[PDB]
Amino acid sequence: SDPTQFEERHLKFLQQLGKGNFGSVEMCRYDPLQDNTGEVVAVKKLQHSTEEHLRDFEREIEILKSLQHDNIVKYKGVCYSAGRRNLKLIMEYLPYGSLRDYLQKHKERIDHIKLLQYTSQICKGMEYLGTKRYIHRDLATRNILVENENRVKIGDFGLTKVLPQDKEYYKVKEPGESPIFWYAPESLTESKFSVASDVWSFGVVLYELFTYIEKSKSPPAEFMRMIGNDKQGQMIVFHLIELLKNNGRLPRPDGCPDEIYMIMTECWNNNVNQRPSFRDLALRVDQIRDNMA
Ligand SMILES: Fc1cc(-c2cccc3ncc(-c4cnn(C5CCNCC5)c4)nc23)cc(F)c1CN1CCOCC1
Repeated sequence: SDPTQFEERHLKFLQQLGKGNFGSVEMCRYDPLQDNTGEVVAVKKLQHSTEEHLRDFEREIEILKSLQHDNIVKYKGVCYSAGRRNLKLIMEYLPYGSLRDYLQKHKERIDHIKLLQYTSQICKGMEYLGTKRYIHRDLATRNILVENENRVKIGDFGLTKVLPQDKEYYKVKEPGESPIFWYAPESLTESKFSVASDVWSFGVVLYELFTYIEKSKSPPAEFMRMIGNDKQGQMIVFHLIELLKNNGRLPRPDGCPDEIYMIMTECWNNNVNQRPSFRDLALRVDQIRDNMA
């Protein structure tokens, strides 16, 4: 009767899709007729469903349910367990998988024009997210999905935070998961996240795309090279902070057009106020696409 309420006993496990950030995503068929004709869906669940994790996950579900945009993965519904009230998030299944894996596999057939189409789409998803005063915090190609050859979507919201009514940043007091090699300097030093730190991370995504996910050129590999591979644990963060303060940055990807490299470097401004807006990034990227087309 209500198609957003899924009964977990009808979800048949097909394959695991990924594991991380204290969660897992599976491919399942929702098959109440038990004849293998039901709809294939993506299901996100918790590995460790403590009360603290369940509270955070229900906010994540509300965030995703509130978003309706061509470049954001579609919410379909939820599962509730009897008693302890474990939760599963049901989403559309996007069959080409993560943009990270897709580009790693098809780098030979994906030209700059196509990379800029994806870039534009990522910018548009993020601009829309910003209109709801949500801060993604975890923008990376591993969290972006490919629906088909012409459309990508932002595909996970596990670190996403809602800005306070009175402030333009959110401070995380006791972080767990921290993708530090995608983090703005002020996020490393003060745990402060904003639309502007999302723009910094978007610059790292653009780097990822134009390196075609070459492992030796990944942001972790390059930053560890620049600070020294001898640095370990909390010393990595200390030295990364000092590097960024001195305008140490990821290099230009081999063969990257100047106009795109310039955008990357503008996103990586130490001065938070000088970073471009997602509205202006989408305009600029679409102008470049037009110039190339
Ligand atoms: F960020 C993610 C998002 C998803 C995800 C979210 C929502 C819908 C999805 N639809 C399809 C696929 C997907 C992924 N790979 N494939 C391939 C399967 C074999 N055929 C080729 C395509 C399909 N992944 C989907 C899965 C993940 F895993 C991560 C990454 N993290 C996982 C842990 O939680 C945090 C995010």
